[PDB]
Amino acid sequence: MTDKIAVLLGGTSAEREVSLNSGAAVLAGLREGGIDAYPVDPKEVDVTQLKSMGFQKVFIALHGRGGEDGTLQGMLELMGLPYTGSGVMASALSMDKLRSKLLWQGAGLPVAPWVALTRAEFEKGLSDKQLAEISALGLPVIVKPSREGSSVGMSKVVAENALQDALRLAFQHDEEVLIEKWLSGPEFTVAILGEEILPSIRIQPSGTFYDYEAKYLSDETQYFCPAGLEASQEANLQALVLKAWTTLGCKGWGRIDVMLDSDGQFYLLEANTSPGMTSHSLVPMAARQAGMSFSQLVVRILELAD
Ligand SMILES: Nc1ncnc2c1ncn2[C@@H]1O[C@H](COP(=O)(O)OP(=O)(O)O)[C@@H](O)[C@H]1O
Ligand SMILES: C[C@@H](C[P@@](=O)(OP(=O)(O)O)[C@@H](C)N)C(=O)O
Ligand SMILES: [Mg+2]
Ligand SMILES: [Mg+2]
Repeated sequence: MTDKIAVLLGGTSAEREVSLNSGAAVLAGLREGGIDAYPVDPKEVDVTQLKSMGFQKVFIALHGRGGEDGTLQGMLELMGLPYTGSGVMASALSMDKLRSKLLWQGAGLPVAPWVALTRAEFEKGLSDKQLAEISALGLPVIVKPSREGSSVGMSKVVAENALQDALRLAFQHDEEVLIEKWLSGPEFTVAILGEEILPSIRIQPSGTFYDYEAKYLSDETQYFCPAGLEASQEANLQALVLKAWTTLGCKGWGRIDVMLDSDGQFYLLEANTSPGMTSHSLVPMAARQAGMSFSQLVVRILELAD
């Protein structure tokens, strides 16, 4: 009461249905922890009248462009309403897998060899002396849109012969594209809550990459918590994820994706400042393992709102 909280779910991104799913969970979780939370889909109500509706705080359960970029966060800062995750800048920074990679590399963090392409570069026919670039990377490479989540628009390409199509796809999602080198090793994610970092997770998709379907609609993908890593490695991770996190300037809560490569090093893929919270999500998995309940987690996240 007074402390009527708003749970921003839905929205209009490509990740809209996961959001609705993440949002449904945070709702019950919060209400279970005794909070007066309400579902607010920006694809209906105008978020601008948020203040005019008496919400004292906001829990962002939106994913992608519109909710995980600096926009929403910018407005709220001006409305003077506390909200759950990272600030304007770090939400802007994280969404952009391209500027993320440059900043992380600027700070000496291990980021995978890549090539960036804009759509106009693509519409004109890319320089034969540009596949010189993509080729100096390896076979295979992965194509990903710059500002997406949930493995949307991504595609793996073996041989330069399938790239034109990979790129067609990725471009339907963003005008800026990264073409990066295939990491050949196990995959990992690390959740952060306040200044604590949750037991690590190792994912084992039952396919080629951790794809939208592996992520949410497949009961074959496998999860290990913690990671099953020697205590040497399990320390290189945390320290890396933490260096990574502060470099972005992120706060409150979020989750970082990483992978091993053949040379035995950890490579940073991207950071997510508003992680999913569905029955398949990773943040909730890492938290349980750390003895919290779905409501404690979410409640703790709200406690962190600024
Ligand atoms: N360099 C890479 N090599 C191999 N697979 C990768 C690479 N980068 C990402 N992937 C796979 O693609 C999935 C999407 O990765 P990620 O970059 O975090 O994007 P998104 O925001 O869509 O989740 C990852 O979880 C991983 O399974
Ligand atoms: C699987 C993962 C998804 P997500 O948080 O992260 P990715 O960007 O890698 O899909 C996503 C909502 N953007 C989760 O719900 O735990
Ligand atoms: Mg992501
Ligand atoms: Mg990911």
